[PDB]
This record gives sequence, C-alpha cells and structure tokens, in this order.
Amino acid sequence: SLTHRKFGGSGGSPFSGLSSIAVRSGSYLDAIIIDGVHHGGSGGNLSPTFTFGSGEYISNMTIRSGDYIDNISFETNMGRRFGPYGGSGGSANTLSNVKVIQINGSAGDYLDSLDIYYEQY
Amino acid sequence: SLTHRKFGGSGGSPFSGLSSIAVRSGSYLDAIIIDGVHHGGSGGNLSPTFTFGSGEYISNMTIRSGDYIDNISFETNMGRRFGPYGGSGGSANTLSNVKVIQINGSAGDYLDSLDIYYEQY
Repeated sequence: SLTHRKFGGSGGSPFSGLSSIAVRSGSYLDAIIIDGVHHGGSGGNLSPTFTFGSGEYISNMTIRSGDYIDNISFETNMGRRFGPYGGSGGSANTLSNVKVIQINGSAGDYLDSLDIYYEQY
Repeated sequence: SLTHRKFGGSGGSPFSGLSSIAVRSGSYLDAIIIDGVHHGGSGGNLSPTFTFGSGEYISNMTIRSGDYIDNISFETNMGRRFGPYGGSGGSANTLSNVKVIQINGSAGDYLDSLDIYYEQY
C-alpha cells in the first residue's frame, strides 16, 4: 500500500531525494543515471546532467516505450526541460500535472523499464 | 494523489533511485545526505555512508522527531542496520514491514523534517 508520512517540524527549505538525471541514449535508452548512479549499459552517448533546482520537480513527462525505454523527455514545474533523448520507436505515454517523487526501473545492457512514483494533481 | 506507473518491458534487474544515505548528527540531525547530496547544515558529526546493494531496501525505520529530526535508524530487508544516529529526545515513530521508496524533507542549518514515501506491507 503506497503511502507517505511526515516527521519533524516546520521550517527549512524543501528538498527532494531525486536531485539529478542524465541518460545514455542512441535510438533507445542504454542507461539512466540518477543522482550520478548508473543504471544500464555503456552504449549510446551520455547526455548532460539535469540538476533540479530547489523546489523543482518533474511535472510532465513523455516516455516512449515498447519492450524497452525508447525515449524520455520531461518538463519541471519551473518550465525547465530535459530531452527528448532516444529514438522514435515505442508507444508514447505521457504524465501531466504530476509531481514525480521517485524513478525506479529495471536495466541490463539497456534500460528495460521505468517505474515512476508520482503524485497526480 | 500518490501512485506509480510502469513503462517498458519485463527484462533487466531492478534498481532503485534511492541508493545511499548518510547523516550529520549530534543530539539531533544537522543534515541528511541522500545519494551523495547534502541536505542541511555543517554541524554535527558525519556518519558513514550506507550504500544499498542490489535487491536491498529499507524494511524498518525508526525516527525520533520533535521540532527537528532527532534520530534516524533503519534496517534493510537483508538485515543490515544503519544507526541509530542522533539524540534520545523527541517522540519515536517506527515504520515496520515496509519498502522505502523515497526520502524527501526540509532542511536549513538543521534537518527540520522528512517526508518518507513507502510501500506498507
């Protein structure tokens, strides 16, 4: 049962555990790199790193996928953008008016899947 | 509304975006370091970093908190323990039979709050 709980007091500046994203890509996603941690293979080309600003999160995302992840792009709540990186294959799936909380997935030599945890607004 | 969605196919090995945790602490927490990113101040002592292995996640966690986060301890599904680190005051709350997905929070010079996202089993 997916849930969340808050602990502590008021104050401070909000932060997220999801701080940066990069990918390796060609016609598909070879890897995703989350907070600098590599998930997938060594093929494709390494994208620049997107580092979230304070109070910044993914609010819209387009993922093209079939048996693998083919393309990723996203926009943040501050209008910053990442991608598209990857190819033109797969089915396009969009998340809109969300707040992405976490990106998990599965990978081998390529990025097989993503499991995106998010709040839908 | 908190949810998740999977994209892509069935291959590869699972990974998590949450890969390492350390804290800075004294009688309460100065900072939490998530995947190498420092959230909070420079006070206290720096704990060692706990890096999750393949297939490893936080299954039990005890947080002491009041106006601040006072103490963090956790156990993984593989029986590894982090902490306790911090002080002995505040109120204790425990998550048991969970899988922690993400740790967000708020911090200034100190660690004011955490928002923990998790599966409850």
